[PDB]
This record gives sequence, C-alpha cells and structure tokens, in this order.
Amino acid sequence: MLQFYRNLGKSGLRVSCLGLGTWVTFGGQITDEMAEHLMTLAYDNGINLFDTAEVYAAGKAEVVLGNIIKKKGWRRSSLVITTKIFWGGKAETERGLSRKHIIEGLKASLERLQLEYVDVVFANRPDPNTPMEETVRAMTHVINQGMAMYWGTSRWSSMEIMEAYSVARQFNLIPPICEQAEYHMFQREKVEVQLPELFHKIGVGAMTWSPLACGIVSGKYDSGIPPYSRASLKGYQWLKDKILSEEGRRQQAKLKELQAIAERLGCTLPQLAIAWCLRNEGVSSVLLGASNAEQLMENIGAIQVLPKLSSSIVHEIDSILGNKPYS
Amino acid sequence: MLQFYRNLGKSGLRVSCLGLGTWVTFGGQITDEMAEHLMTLAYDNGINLFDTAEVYAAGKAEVVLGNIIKKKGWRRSSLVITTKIFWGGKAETERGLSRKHIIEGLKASLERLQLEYVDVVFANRPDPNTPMEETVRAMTHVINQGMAMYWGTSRWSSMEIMEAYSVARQFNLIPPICEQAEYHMFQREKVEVQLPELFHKIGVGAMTWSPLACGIVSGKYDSGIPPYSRASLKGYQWLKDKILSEEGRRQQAKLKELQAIAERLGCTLPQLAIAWCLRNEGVSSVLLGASNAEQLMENIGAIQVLPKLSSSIVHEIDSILGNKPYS
Amino acid sequence: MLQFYRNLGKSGLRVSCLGLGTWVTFGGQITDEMAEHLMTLAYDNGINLFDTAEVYAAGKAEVVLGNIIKKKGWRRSSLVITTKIFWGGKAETERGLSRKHIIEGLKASLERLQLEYVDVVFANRPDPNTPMEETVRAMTHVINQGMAMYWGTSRWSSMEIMEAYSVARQFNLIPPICEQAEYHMFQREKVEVQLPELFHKIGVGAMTWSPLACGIVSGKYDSGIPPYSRASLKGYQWLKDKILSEEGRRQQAKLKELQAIAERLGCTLPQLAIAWCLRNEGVSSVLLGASNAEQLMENIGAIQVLPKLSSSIVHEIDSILGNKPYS
Amino acid sequence: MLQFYRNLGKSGLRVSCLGLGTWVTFGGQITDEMAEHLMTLAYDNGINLFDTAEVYAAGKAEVVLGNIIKKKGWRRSSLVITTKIFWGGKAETERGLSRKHIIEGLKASLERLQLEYVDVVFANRPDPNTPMEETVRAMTHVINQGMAMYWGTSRWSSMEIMEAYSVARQFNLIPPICEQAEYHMFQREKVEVQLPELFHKIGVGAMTWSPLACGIVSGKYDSGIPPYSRASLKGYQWLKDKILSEEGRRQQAKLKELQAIAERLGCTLPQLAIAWCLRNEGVSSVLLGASNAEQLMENIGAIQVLPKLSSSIVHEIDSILGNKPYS
Ligand SMILES: NC(=O)C1=CN([C@@H]2O[C@H](COP(=O)(O)OP(=O)(O)OC[C@H]3O[C@@H](n4cnc5c(N)ncnc54)[C@H](OP(=O)(O)O)[C@@H]3O)[C@@H](O)[C@H]2O)C=CC1
Ligand SMILES: NC(=O)C1=CN([C@@H]2O[C@H](COP(=O)(O)OP(=O)(O)OC[C@H]3O[C@@H](n4cnc5c(N)ncnc54)[C@H](OP(=O)(O)O)[C@@H]3O)[C@@H](O)[C@H]2O)C=CC1
Ligand SMILES: NC(=O)C1=CN([C@@H]2O[C@H](COP(=O)(O)OP(=O)(O)OC[C@H]3O[C@@H](n4cnc5c(N)ncnc54)[C@H](OP(=O)(O)O)[C@@H]3O)[C@@H](O)[C@H]2O)C=CC1
Ligand SMILES: NC(=O)C1=CN([C@@H]2O[C@H](COP(=O)(O)OP(=O)(O)OC[C@H]3O[C@@H](n4cnc5c(N)ncnc54)[C@H](OP(=O)(O)O)[C@@H]3O)[C@@H](O)[C@H]2O)C=CC1
Ligand SMILES: C[C@]12C=CC(=O)C=C1CC[C@@H]1[C@@H]2C(=O)C[C@@]2(C)[C@H]1CC[C@]2(O)/C(O)=C/O
Ligand SMILES: C[C@]12C=CC(=O)C=C1CC[C@@H]1[C@@H]2C(=O)C[C@@]2(C)[C@H]1CC[C@]2(O)/C(O)=C/O
Ligand SMILES: C[C@]12C=CC(=O)C=C1CC[C@@H]1[C@@H]2C(=O)C[C@@]2(C)[C@H]1CC[C@]2(O)/C(O)=C/O
Ligand SMILES: C[C@]12C=CC(=O)C=C1CC[C@@H]1[C@@H]2C(=O)C[C@@]2(C)[C@H]1CC[C@]2(O)/C(O)=C/O
Ligand SMILES: C[C@]12C=CC(=O)C=C1CC[C@@H]1[C@@H]2C(=O)C[C@@]2(C)[C@H]1CC[C@]2(O)/C(O)=C/O
Ligand SMILES: C[C@]12C=CC(=O)C=C1CC[C@@H]1[C@@H]2C(=O)C[C@@]2(C)[C@H]1CC[C@]2(O)/C(O)=C/O
Ligand SMILES: C[C@]12C=CC(=O)C=C1CC[C@@H]1[C@@H]2C(=O)C[C@@]2(C)[C@H]1CC[C@]2(O)/C(O)=C/O
Ligand SMILES: C[C@]12C=CC(=O)C=C1CC[C@@H]1[C@@H]2C(=O)C[C@@]2(C)[C@H]1CC[C@]2(O)/C(O)=C/O
Repeated sequence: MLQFYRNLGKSGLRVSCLGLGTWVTFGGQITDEMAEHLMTLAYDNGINLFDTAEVYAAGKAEVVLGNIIKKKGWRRSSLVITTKIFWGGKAETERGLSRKHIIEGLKASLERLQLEYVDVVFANRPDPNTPMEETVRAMTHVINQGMAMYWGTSRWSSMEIMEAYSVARQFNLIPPICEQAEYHMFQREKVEVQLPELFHKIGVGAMTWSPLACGIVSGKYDSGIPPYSRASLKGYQWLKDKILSEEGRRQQAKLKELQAIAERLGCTLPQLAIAWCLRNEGVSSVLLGASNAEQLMENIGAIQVLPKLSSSIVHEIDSILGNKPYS
Repeated sequence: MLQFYRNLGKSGLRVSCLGLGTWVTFGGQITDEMAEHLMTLAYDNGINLFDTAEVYAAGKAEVVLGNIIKKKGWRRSSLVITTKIFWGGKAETERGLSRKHIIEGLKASLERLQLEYVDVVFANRPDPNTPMEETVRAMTHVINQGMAMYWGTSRWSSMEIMEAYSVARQFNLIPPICEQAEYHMFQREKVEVQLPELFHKIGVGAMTWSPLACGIVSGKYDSGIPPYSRASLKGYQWLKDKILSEEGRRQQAKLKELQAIAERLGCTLPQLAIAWCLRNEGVSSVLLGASNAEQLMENIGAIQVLPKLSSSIVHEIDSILGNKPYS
Repeated sequence: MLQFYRNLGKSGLRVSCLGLGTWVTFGGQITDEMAEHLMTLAYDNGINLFDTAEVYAAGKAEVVLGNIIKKKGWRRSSLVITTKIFWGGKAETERGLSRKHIIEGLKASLERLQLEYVDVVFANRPDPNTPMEETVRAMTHVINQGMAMYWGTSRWSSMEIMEAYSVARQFNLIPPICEQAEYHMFQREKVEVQLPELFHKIGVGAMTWSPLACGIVSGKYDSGIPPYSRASLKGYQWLKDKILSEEGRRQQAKLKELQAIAERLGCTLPQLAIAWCLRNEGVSSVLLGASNAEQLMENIGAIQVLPKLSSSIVHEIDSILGNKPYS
Repeated sequence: MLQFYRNLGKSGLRVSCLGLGTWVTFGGQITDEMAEHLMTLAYDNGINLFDTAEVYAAGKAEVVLGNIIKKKGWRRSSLVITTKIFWGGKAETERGLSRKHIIEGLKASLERLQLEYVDVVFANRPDPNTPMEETVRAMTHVINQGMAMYWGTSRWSSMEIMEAYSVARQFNLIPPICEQAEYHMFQREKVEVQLPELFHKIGVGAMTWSPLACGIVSGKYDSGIPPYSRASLKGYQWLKDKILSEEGRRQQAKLKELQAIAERLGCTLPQLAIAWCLRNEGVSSVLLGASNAEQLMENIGAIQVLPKLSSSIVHEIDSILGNKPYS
C-alpha cells in the first residue's frame, strides 16, 4: 500500500510522495496567477514539498514562490521548501559551492523568498573548484545559523556524496540527507542501483526530478515540436535537439508501445510514467513540473495508477524500454 | 529529613520537590482567574517548577501560563519553566521530534509563553520516525541558541534514554538531564527500578507525573463518576473507561484499605499518595495537578506526611498494593 | 626589572600589574563621586584592570562601575573588565554555577554594567551542587555568545581548576585562564606553591586579592578598631572579630616589625605589602582596594618599592612572618 | 596560458591574479577622489581583490575603501575584501592577536568599512605574546559569527603557519587559507621555496605584496629620491635609507640591466617585475600599489608581458639578480 507521506531518506523530514518544482515555469513561462493556482492545487491535494533554485529565471522563481506563500498565508510549519545553490550571478565569486557563495547565495535566496529559512538547501551540482570540507563546513554553518534545517546534494556521484559524509564524520559536521537526482523511464541507473546503497549505508534519501523527461514522456513530441511546448521556448534549443536526435526518436518509438499499456490500465502515459517513478520505495518523492492546471491534476492522478503496477506490468515495461540496469 | 529543593538529576538545575502542571486545567477546564490563583499559591509556597506542553489545550495552556508570569511580574531567574514538544499541529510536518518540528515547535511555544527560553524542553514521547542523532542535534541546537537551558525526555524507555546519551557522547552533543515519567501507587516499575540505574550511570533525574493517577488515587470515583470530575470531561472517555474497567475497580478496592492508613496518619488519601511518591529520594520532583485551590493546598500538605512514612507504613502499603517491583 | 603590563597567565590578555577592585566600596561605602575619582586616578596611572561581582552591594557596584565608564567615555578596547558570578538573588535558582544562573547572572550583570561583554567572567567560588561539565559548558557558551572574552575561577582548589581543564580538553570546550586568589603576607600557601604548578601545567594565571588583608596589613588596627574603618562597617563583624582574635593580634605584632623595614626602605607598610605581592613574577596582577584617594595613590606607589626588595629584605620578611610555605 | 581568476590556495575563494592594496595611499597620500578612480579602474578591469588593514592611516584607509564600495554600489558578492589585524590603538590591549583584540579589532574595522564581513581577515604579523590556540580559536569565532568568510596569516614563518594548522586539526577549528607574503625580485626565498610546500601539505595559498618593493623596482630612484615619491613622504625615512643604503644602490645597478630586458620585450620595468611575480603558478594573487592612474594602468598591463617570460628570459633575469634560492 502507498504511504502518501514518507521520510526523506533516514532523516526526520516528512514529505509528500509528490512535490511541485518551479523550473522553467515560475517567474518565466507561466504567469504569477497560474503559478498561484498550481501551488494551491498542489497544497490542497496534500503536497507539502516545493522546490526552487537561485538560478531559476534569475531569481524570479523564488520571488513568485515566496509571494504565493505570503499571499495564501499557509503555516510555515506545514511546508517543506527547498532551494538549490550554485549559479548566483555573473561575477567570478557569484558561483560555486565556496563558503562565500553558499552563505551569500542562500541569504539572497531567502530574501527573495521572504523566508527566514528553507527546509533543505541543496548544492545544485558538484563544484570542481571547492574542496569538500569547505562546502560541508559552509552547509553546516547555514544550518547552525538557522537559515536551513538540512542540506542535500544534486547531481553528485555516489562517491562524492560518500565523500561529504566522510568529511562530516571526520570533523563532526552535518551530513547531507538527500540527493536530488534525475529519474524517469530513460534515466534509471543512478536511482535504481546507486542511491539504494547510499540509503542503507548513510541514510541518504532520493528526491527525483524530471519524471517526464521535460515532457518527452508525455508523448507530445510524437510528431514534431508542438507550439508553446517547453522544447519550443527560447533558451531550450538543447531540449529540442535532444527530442529531434536519433535517440530521441527512439524514445518516442518506445513511448507508443508504453501508450498501449497506459490505455490498458485506464490511465494516461504521464500518469503511468510518474506512478512508475514511485513504484519502488527507494524514491522518497518525485518533483512534478507543470505549465497548466490540466497537466498538474493529470499528474497528481498518477497516485491511483500505483495499485495497478503489478510485477507483470513492470516486467512488460522493462521489456519495452530494454534499459533495466544491473544490480 | 526532607530537602524541599534538590538537583534535577545530576544537573545543576535546582527544583522544588513539588511542581505544578498545566495539563487539562490551564486554558481548558479552569478559568484563567483560577489558574492565576493556583500558580500564585504554588509560587508563594516555594514551588518553582511549572510544566506545560505545546499540545495542552492546543497551545492555550502555554498562553495562560505566560500571561500569569507576566502579570505577576515574578523574576524569570526564580522560575523553572518546562514545556514538552511533539504534537504541534495537524500538518504532517507539525508533529514529531524532527529538527524541523523541534525548532518550529519550541519557537511557537516560546512565543505563546511570552518567554525568551524555557529551562527544560522535553520530547513529549519517543518518535519512531526520527533517528536519535537528528533529535539530539536539534535539542543541542535550541540550547545553544538560548531557547532552552537544558533538555529532557518523556515517556522514553531506559534504553532510548541511554541511546540519546550514546549519541551525545559520540558526537559531542548535549545529553538529556531528566525523564518525565508517570509515577503513582499503580505505576511503579519504571521509576523504582529503571530510573535509579540511569541516575547512577548517566545522571538522568526523574520528574514524575500524575501522582494521583488523574485523580483516581483520591478515592473520588469510589461510587461512580462524580459530576465535574476529570473523567466526566469531554475528550476524556478513555479515563472513564479505565476507572470503570475491571482493573479500575480493583484499584478502588485497594484505595479503601489505603484510606485506613491515611486516617491513621492523620492525613487524606491524596496527601498519603503524593508523600509516598516523594518517599524515595530517587524522585527529584512530583508534578501536581489541581482544578481548584482546595485540592492544591491539600496536595501541598503532603510534605508534612513524609516524616510519618516509616518502614512499617511503607511495607504495609506494599502489602495492600501487592505490586512492589523486583530490583 | 618590573614590566608594568603582563599576560594574564598564558592567555593573550594583557593586564596592568595592579588592578582596582570594587568590593565594599563601589555603590556601598563610598560615594559615586569618590568612585569616579578613584577609577580615573587608576586609569590615568596605567591601570586597565577593574574587578567587580554581581553580589557586591547587591548589584550596585556594577551599576556604579558602568556609569563611570560611560561618563568618562574611555575606549572599551582599552579596558579589561572582570565580574564574578555565584550570588545573584534570594531564590533557589539565583545562586550557583548552573548553566541557568551563569547565563542569567552574567546577562543581568552586563545589563547593570551597560556593557555588551566583560573581558573575564569568574566563578566567584566552587559550586558543590553543579557538575564541572555543566559549568565549563556554560562558561564556554557565554564566551561563544560574545558575553565574555575569557573565563576564570576564584577560590577554587588546584585540583578543581585542573578538573575544569580536564573537562575542557575531553569535550573540546574552553579552559579557564586565571584563578583569582587571596594573597598577602598572612596567606601565601596557595599562590606561592600551588598556582605556579598550574601556570606551567595548564597556563592558569594568578590574579590576587586583598593584598592588605582588608586593611589589616596597613597597621591601622594596631590599637583597636578605628572609626570609619572597614572593620567598623555594618555587615563586617566577621572582620572585626578576626582582627580582635588571638591570631589577629599576633599579626599586628609582626606588622610592627615589618614597619621597621618599611621605614628603612623609605616607604609605608602598605607599599611594602603590595610590592611584596608583586615580587614574584608568578602573580600576574594584584587587585587593589581603596576607600579614598590618599590610600589609592599611596598603594600605587608600591611600584617604586619593588626595585628595593632584595633577597636579604625578602629573607628578613620571611623571618618575621615565619610562615614561608614549603616548595 | 594565464588564468586571470584562480583559487586562493586550495580554498574555494576565487581571486583575480592581481589585487589592489590600500597601504600608504588610501586616506593618506592620495585624495579620496583619486582612490575612487583607482578602485573603479581596477574593478572595471576584472580585479575583485582589495586589501587593507586597521593600521593603515589609523583606520582612514578602511573608511575610504568602504565609502567607495557604498558610493559605486557594486554587489558585495562580486568583491573579495580583506583586512589585517594587529595594530588597533595606543592602549596595551589594542594590539596583538589576543581574542580580545581580534574581535574588537575586526568589529571596529567592519564598522569603518561599513561592511557586515570581510572575505578574509588576516593576522598582520605574528604575536609573540599570544598562544596559537587562542588566536586560532578567535579567528574561528569571528568566522562562525559571520564577520569573516575565511582567515589568513601575514608575515608568519612556515613553521608558525603549520602550527596554526596543527592547532586547528587538534581542536577541530578552522585552518588558515592564505599567507600574505612579500615577493619581488629582491625577496624570493619564502615565496619560491617555503610557500609551495605549505600549498601541497596544507593548502595554504600565497597572496603577495610590494611587487615593486615599494616602487624601488620601477627604477625611479636611479638618481636620488624623486619629489613626491613614497620614499620622500613623512614617516617613510626607513624606505629612503633602504634605497640609499649600500645594498639599495646595488639593487639599482641590477635594475639597469633588467631595464634592457624590458625594452627588449616591449614593456616597462614595472610590468616586467609584476609579470615576473605571476610567472609561477604558486602565487595566487599579487597585490598592487599605486598613487595615480598612470601607474595602475601601467601595472595592469603586466598581464600582457606574461606570455613573453620564456625559460631563457627567466634564466637571464636570474643571472642578473644572482639571488635564485635553492630548492
Ligand atoms: N536538481 C536539478 O538539477 C533539477 C531539478 N529539477 C526539479 O524538478 C522539477 C520537475 O522537473 P521538470 O523537468 O519540470 O519535470 P517533467 O519532466 O515532469 O516535465 C514537466 C514539464 O513537461 C510538461 N508536462 C507536464 N505534465 C504534462 C502532461 N500531463 N501532459 C503533457 N505535458 C506535460 C510541461 O511542459 P510544457 O507544457 O511547457 O511542454 C511541464 O513543464 C523542477 O521544477 C525542479 O524543481 C528539474 C531538473 C533538474
Ligand atoms: N509527560 C507526560 O506525558 C505527562 C505529564 N504530566 C504533567 O504532570 C502534571 C500532573 O498530572 P495530573 O494527571 O494532572 O495529576 P494527578 O494525577 O495528581 O491528577 C490531578 C487531577 O486530579 C484531581 N485532584 C487533584 N488533587 C485532588 C484532591 N486533593 N482531591 C480530589 N481530586 C484531586 C483533579 O481533577 P478533577 O478535579 O477534574 O477531578 C486534578 O486535575 C500535568 O499537569 C503535566 O504537567 C501529566 C501526564 C503526562
Ligand atoms: N574573588 C574573591 O573572592 C575576592 C576578590 N576581591 C577583589 O580584590 C579587590 C581588593 O580587595 P580588598 O580586600 O578591598 O583589598 P585590601 O586587602 O588591599 O584592602 C583594601 C581596604 O583596606 C583599606 N586600605 C587600603 N589602602 C590603605 C592604605 N594605604 N592605608 C590604610 N588603609 C588602606 C581600605 O579600607 P578602609 O579605609 O575602609 O579601612 C580599603 O578598602 C576587591 O575590590 C575585589 O575586586 C576581594 C576579596 C575576595
Ligand atoms: N601584509 C603586509 O604586511 C603588507 C601588505 N601589503 C599590501 O600590498 C599592497 C601593495 O604594496 P605596495 O608596497 O604599495 O606595492 P609596490 O611595491 O608595487 O609599490 C607601489 C608603490 O610604488 C609606486 N609605483 C607603483 N607603480 C609604479 C609605476 N608603474 N611606476 C613608478 N612608481 C610606481 C607608487 O609609489 P609612489 O608613486 O608614491 O612612489 C606606489 O604607491 C598594499 O597596498 C597592501 O595592501 C604591502 C606591504 C606589507
Ligand atoms: C539525519 C542525520 C541527522 C541530521 C542531519 O542533518 C543529517 C543526517 C544525515 C545522516 C544521518 C543523520 C542521523 O540522524 C543518523 C543517521 C540516520 C545518519 C546516517 C546514519 C545514521 O547514523 C544512523 O543510522 C544511526 O542509526
Ligand atoms: C543553465 C545552467 C545554468 C547556467 C549555466 O551556466 C549552465 C547551466 C547548465 C545546466 C543547467 C543550469 C541551470 O540553470 C540549472 C539546471 C537547469 C542545469 C541542469 C539541471 C539544473 O541543474 C536544474 O536545476 C533543473 O531544474
Ligand atoms: C548535566 C550534564 C551537563 C549539562 C547538560 O546539559 C546535561 C548534562 C547531562 C549529563 C551530565 C552532564 C554533566 O555535568 C556531567 C555528568 C553529570 C553528566 C552525566 C555524568 C557526568 O558525566 C559526570 O558524572 C561527571 O562526573
Ligand atoms: C492526546 C495526545 C495528543 C494527540 C494524540 O494524537 C494522541 C495523544 C495521545 C496521548 C496523549 C496526547 C497528549 O496530548 C499528551 C499526553 C496527554 C498523551 C499521553 C500523556 C501526555 O503525553 C501528556 O503530556 C500528559 O499531560
Ligand atoms: C589561552 C587558552 C586559549 C583561550 C582560552 O580561552 C583559554 C585558554 C586557556 C588554556 C590555554 C589556552 C591556549 O592558548 C593554549 C595553552 C596556553 C593553554 C594551556 C596550555 C596551552 O595548551 C599551550 O601551552 C600550548 O603550547
Ligand atoms: C557574603 C557572601 C555572599 C553571600 C553569602 O551567602 C555568603 C557570603 C560569604 C562569603 C562572601 C560572599 C560574598 O559576598 C563574596 C565574597 C565577599 C565572599 C568571600 C570573598 C568574596 O568571595 C569576594 O568576592 C571578595 O570580594
Ligand atoms: C579550505 C579549508 C576549508 C575552509 C577553511 O576555512 C579553511 C581551509 C583551510 C585548509 C583546507 C580546508 C579544506 O577544504 C580541505 C583541505 C583543502 C584543507 C587543507 C587540506 C585539505 O584538508 C584537503 O586537501 C582535503 O583533500
Ligand atoms: C608601522 C607598523 C605599525 C606600527 C608599529 O608599531 C610598527 C610598525 C612596523 C612595521 C609595519 C607596521 C604597519 O603599520 C604595517 C606594516 C607597514 C608593517 C610592515 C608591513 C606592514 O605589515 C603592512 O601591512 C604593509 O602594508
């Protein structure tokens, strides 16, 4: 049976199995009014996890997220707000995981969010120019300063996450509680094989992103790049190329076969994809993305699909994908 | 000879052998005017220990306690105020011993109390969803932040209290100074056998609660549930059932025999019961409960009974109760 | 050659070899105007060390000391202000070295002093009811909170000071930098034998008090208790009895012989006594006491006596006193 | 190829290979208007490193630097501001590396700078009267207090820097990230031989000063002390004597030969000297000094000289200097 709320890794932080992200949309692709409606729908449906980053829309995503929280007046204690730090400006010192940028970056993010603290502050990616000890000491400092409750990693290799733990235990600092990693039918290796090891060894939880591979898994690009789609937005040529790549067309081919299973289960492809991401209880929460209310409500409906993901169905999906990693 | 003031465990915190609790009464069963009178009587009689919790009357108990302190103008340095954290709201993240709720919960409690800090912050019960290290780190954090002077446990098993100590010594954090445990003639095992071990091994003190078993030991329920009694209050059906249970009637049977001893000593059953709780010097303080001034003054009179609790009397009481635990 | 300024123990805090205390006088025996003049004379003569305590004149000494500092406008960075904590009120919890009283006591002292911090906060005496770890953790906390730069002990045995060091090194806390001990011709054992060991082993410095044994060494009580003398003040019967005791008269007998040496050196008995206290370079600073400007200026003149304290003179003084401790 | 921005030692702090210092000039030799122009030129040319000290012009240098930052409105996150502590006043306690002066000194510097924190706080020189542990604990404290991001040493021997590291690792404190050392054609030993060892062993970076030996390397003193030159300023007789010393004239002799190489490379002597200081990648940044815009722009032009410092050129320079240290 699905437990809607679960611990993020071994930490005491309880999050909904689904969260709502703000990449591309908040302060960018969608209006603040649409953003307000989406967050309200999420909150009213039990979602307590909202993710953002200092880099999203050059800080505007955080401003919008913060405005909604203040306008709606929801109790701060009922929300789990997370933000990621790494890209905070054009100046040399305004990027990275140095103590200087972690403190300056988080302080600026909190100011934009109109919050005293975030529940989890994440390193948006690894920093090849800053030693682990400095970063872990900085993360520990902002937590001790009450600017964050916990910290986590994103896009870090399992060895790098273990290195952070090593530094934390050697210098009696605070270890990370979660790794925010990409997870969907076409990106499974890290989450299915590596993360479970980190959970058992050092309690690291898995909060996944892009469950629909930026919308690709929806099947919407089955015949070209639809107008208004993310892949058609300015600054997202990389996504369009990926979709139009040889491999991208392959993916669409497999999606048609997966569509057959969805109809069979009585759900949509996106609902099948999102439910699939939560099938295994190694994933603490899946961060959703949505440009409108129809998509968000559809996505939230993935919860009803879970009970239907039998061993046979899963095996059938693995046969189609043909990318089941080795354990 | 009885020493009215004593250290709470091995810590330097000095508390009166009797304290006044706020469960059921403050902000609930009794008026704020009655609450003011009761706290004033306690304070004027040397009591410096006052206990509350974020969950009592949904925060109203703390508001009332805080209003009295401010109105009476007693020096903060002359008071020992304690509050318990665990149930702070209906949202998923508003309960438990996670760092998030410990900080948010205590901050909200202090705001209601109109205090900068409590002397002891207690975990109201064990949290099966939060690792010990997180909880001990959080408790240590609020103490270092000046929101609490010390921390303690409540309703924790002796192994769990030792686990908190283990974590504290392994990561150089602050260990707990006290366990708030139930203690009365019908619940003796933990306080008489387990707590003494913790005192000698890790200095944990014992602050006990419900010395009259919610009023049962008073003998008032000898013939049914009296009107206005706690057991007749809305939301306390559990107490009524307990009193009307097979075991509950048994307890009343033994109380009649204990009543004979009380008359013999020239005191009331409640005074005998409370004095009994303080007979052994393993108990640092007993938290009293009272819905009116007659009960409180009667209860405080238990101090004069102590000198009379001879070895013979104690043995006689053990014979009647027949529940003397094994050491 | 005498170095007027020296390190307090092995710490980096530099103090004048003479300091000015506030016991009995400030906010008590002398007017605030006299207090202002005395502190000004001290400061203008190079003294940068001023000592007080929460217990002196029930907090009034600190208020007077603070008023003078604010009125004169001396740079805070040019002063070394020390206060002692232990007796802060009539309530049970308003005394001792518990974390509660150390924090509440120092906070109240700083408020009275109108200062953000003291340079050294001292435990006024040992606390038999509070474990060392709690006290050292509390002292470390107020230093980390910026309420004090360093901490020290007073009236503690050399074993107790070593215990504080043990706790500090075991839990990585801050060790004490100084012990404020009584030192004069009739009380030499601890300072001459024990303190030097602590300096070499754990860097503890010696700041001494009552160099004239409350005025006894001045010879003023050679024929009874002079009017207006400290021994004649209300609340100082203990001093009068000490002076009028069999041992006290003995002391006066030896003082007459010491007076002969003083005349010979061309100085007064008090100057000889104070210079004697600084003869050995094991004493970092001697805290002076004075009820008027004549005494203070006389006392400060002890510095010119030092060059004259030859080995012969010292041996001659030891012969008269007959209390040279064993090394 | 030259990387304009580089890590300061192994820390995550990224600095421009050239920085601008404020010694002698800011708040002293040059007007605030000239200072503003120089800092603006530096900033606009990519320099993000600005150095000062509490002792420069008795605090006026920091005031001027702070006024410029506030007036220009540059983002704090785009700047790396460093200040040095040691000489903060005439009083005994207003100098040194004691916890008292480190905290009071840095607090006063920040107030003058109108900044909440500096990126790096440096000990301006070693303190023979303060134990290393006290100093490292104090440096760690101001960093934890958010008054500085990191700390460093200046003018410390390689053994003393290693001692700071030893203390930091023994007591789990923060180690230094950089040593600010003198480096130019006539002072090479420490930077070329000792500092590289510290970089590899404990990650300490090298930020060098006086690349032109106070202007001597410019060749301007080839025929006496030019009017308005630093050596002619009041309070700099020491520099004049050094230039007019036997050794100083020698240096000028070698400068004439170096001038030949400069012309050959198509650059000025100062550009050759500064580029020389950056030839080796063991130096993280070179702090420039300038009394006017012509000098600063000339100095910044040293960057174009680097590509020209071939092995032959370097060897030729070593032959002339004849002071190549032994590795
Ligand atoms: N740590 C990291 O580096 C990263 C973190 N994240 C986090 O994860 C969150 C989710 O990632 P995101 O890539 O947005 O998620 P998805 O992969 O689920 O893509 C969501 C996007 O796909 C489209 N879509 C969503 N639902 C449907 C539907 N039912 N039918 C058709 N199209 C649909 C929408 O785009 P459109 O309508 O414009 O086509 C929407 O914006 C982010 O907001 C962020 O918080 C994301 C990436 C990286
Ligand atoms: N840590 C934990 O989980 C717990 C902590 N506590 C703490 O302990 C405190 C005391 O517990 P509580 O259960 O109230 O204590 P008791 O068991 O002593 O019960 C007190 C209640 O019994 C009745 N009573 C008291 N004295 C007399 C008397 N002389 N004659 C007749 N009836 C009397 C009153 O109820 P009425 O008049 O309504 O019948 C009164 O409210 C609490 O306020 C709280 O601070 C309590 C429980 C749990
Ligand atoms: N840590 C601790 O427990 C203690 C700390 N202290 C500290 O030490 C300081 C000094 O101690 P205190 O006992 O006052 O010092 P002294 O033993 O030097 O006694 C000073 C007193 O003696 C008299 N006196 C001083 N100089 C002369 C003189 N030249 N001729 C005649 N009489 C003189 C005055 O008293 P009068 O004129 O009234 O006779 C004066 O108040 C205190 O203020 C306090 O800061 C002191 C005791 C204990
Ligand atoms: N940690 C420490 O103890 C020390 C740190 N420092 C730091 O290093 C910085 C730089 O040191 P500084 O000694 O000023 O540097 P330089 O050795 O480069 O000397 C700079 C001075 O030389 C002259 N000069 C500069 N460029 C030219 C040029 N192109 N042609 C002719 N004359 C020129 C100017 O003086 P003028 O025009 O007056 O002749 C200028 O003020 C300082 O500002 C400070 O921040 C410096 C010393 C010690
Ligand atoms: C949540 C926690 C504590 C607070 C925090 O900010 C970060 C972490 C991360 C790693 C956790 C840790 C614990 O609470 C204790 C854990 C969970 C540990 C990993 C192993 C662990 O050491 C363990 O399993 C004890 O049995
Ligand atoms: C554009 C960006 C920001 C600036 C930049 O110099 C380079 C990149 C590359 C990749 C980006 C990144 C982000 O902005 C954050 C992204 C987009 C990341 C990949 C995933 C990501 O990490 C994230 O957070 C998902 O939402
Ligand atoms: C009070 C204290 C210190 C402050 C605090 O917040 C919590 C505790 C709890 C555990 C205590 C501890 C001590 O002070 C030292 C003690 C009392 C210890 C248990 C054993 C102990 O280690 C001991 O016995 C030294 O002899
Ligand atoms: C109602 C409550 C709160 C909400 C809830 O979901 C479940 C319970 C159960 C048991 C309760 C608890 C409290 O509210 C606090 C209580 C009442 C506890 C038992 C003792 C207690 O721990 C305490 O503090 C005594 O006063
Ligand atoms: C001043 C200091 C540091 C700051 C402080 O608040 C208290 C102390 C007390 C004990 C000191 C300590 C030191 O700085 C290092 C010392 C001085 C130590 C005793 C021995 C020592 O460990 C030593 O000798 C190293 O050689
Ligand atoms: C009166 C006092 C305070 C109250 C009390 O219950 C008992 C005493 C006894 C001894 C006193 C003490 C003080 O007040 C501080 C004194 C006077 C101490 C002896 C030296 C002392 O420690 C000190 O500080 C010298 O100045
Ligand atoms: C920057 C740092 C961390 C923050 C800080 O305030 C000071 C330092 C100085 C020393 C550094 C340290 C590290 O981050 C880890 C380093 C860089 C270390 C020296 C060796 C090191 O231990 C290492 O090499 C791990 O591989
Ligand atoms: C004058 C000064 C300050 C006062 C003093 O009693 C003695 C000196 C001597 C040497 C000086 C010093 C400074 O003022 C800072 C200087 C000038 C240092 C040598 C280099 C220095 O350390 C520095 O910072 C370069 O800019």
